[PDB]
Amino acid sequence: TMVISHGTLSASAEHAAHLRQLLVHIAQATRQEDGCLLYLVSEDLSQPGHFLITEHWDNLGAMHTHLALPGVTQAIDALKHLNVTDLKITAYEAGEAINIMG
Amino acid sequence: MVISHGTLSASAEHAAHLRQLLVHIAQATRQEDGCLLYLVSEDLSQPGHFLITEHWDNLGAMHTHLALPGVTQAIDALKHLNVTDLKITAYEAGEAINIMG
Repeated sequence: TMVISHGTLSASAEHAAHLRQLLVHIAQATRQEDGCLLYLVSEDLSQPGHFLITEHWDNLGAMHTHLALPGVTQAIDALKHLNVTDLKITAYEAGEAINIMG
Repeated sequence: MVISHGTLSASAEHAAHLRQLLVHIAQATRQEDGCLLYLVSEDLSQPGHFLITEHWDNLGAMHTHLALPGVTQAIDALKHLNVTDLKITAYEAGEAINIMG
């Protein structure tokens, strides 16, 4: 069963540029991983400096493998240094795709 | 709940109008019955590419939204901003799995 992850986090004006760079780097690496079907990092049009992490994993096991990687630990550590303290990620098992448009 | 994941993009000529449209639709949609979340965002890895992230309490509430005249109008608006790549996929979501934070 495919799994969808939704994450949000924000940075102060002072650290936003650094966070964007970090997020783009994390996305480039993660997309290469086993079971990673989608990994997008984006910025809220309604709130500058507020970001979203959107992920689709083939299964829970693949996601767990990702979460345990040293690169993930390193990324979390980097956030501490950017005083990014509000990262929250929640995942959900997904049913079959419902094609709404396109 | 039902999660919707939508993607679309625009040329630089039209992107400012697309951003304003997206913000407008999000502000409106958040007030609708059963709308738990409605975020519009821009891909950091790909300027001009947008994501529409929606969480609906139930499938019927999402259907009601999709049927609104305002939605039909927004879709027509996209056409005239030369957006040709709109894709929306929804999924019924299971129970929350806390990952971190």
